[PDB]
Amino acid sequence: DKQKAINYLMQFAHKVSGKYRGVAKLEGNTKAKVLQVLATFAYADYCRSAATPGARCRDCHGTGRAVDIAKTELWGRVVEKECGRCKGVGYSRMPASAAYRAVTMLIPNLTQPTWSRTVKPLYDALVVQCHKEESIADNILNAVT
Ligand SMILES: [Br-]
Ligand SMILES: [Cl-]
Ligand SMILES: [Zn+2]
Repeated sequence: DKQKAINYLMQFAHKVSGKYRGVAKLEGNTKAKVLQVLATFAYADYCRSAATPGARCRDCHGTGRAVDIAKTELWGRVVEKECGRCKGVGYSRMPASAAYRAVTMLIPNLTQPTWSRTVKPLYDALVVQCHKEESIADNILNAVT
């Protein structure tokens, strides 16, 4: 069930919600609903971009990152750098306005520039979180062992 995936993304949203002031201070019920909406639109945004030619950078597949070979070897652990191809952008940011409208149903006083600064970053963190997940699983499935 994809609800399981959206809910898992929602659990993550709740964990990092403290970093975003637009959500960190909401009443419990409202916060839960807002995170549910962000998780639901972010996931749909991820899915669409992955199945749509050109919607994701073809080098990083949405993460906007690449492995720094030298540093990974130096530090004995995976060290990442920006993906040059998309300059770290990874996916289109246009789908976010639909999510903004949905969130305004819950926080009616929220303006777009305020959402942009205090809530949207959480939305984007959830979208890239999905790309990163896919990438890690990819690395795992195709590891020359
Ligand atoms: Br998920
Ligand atoms: Cl937006
Ligand atoms: Zn890229």
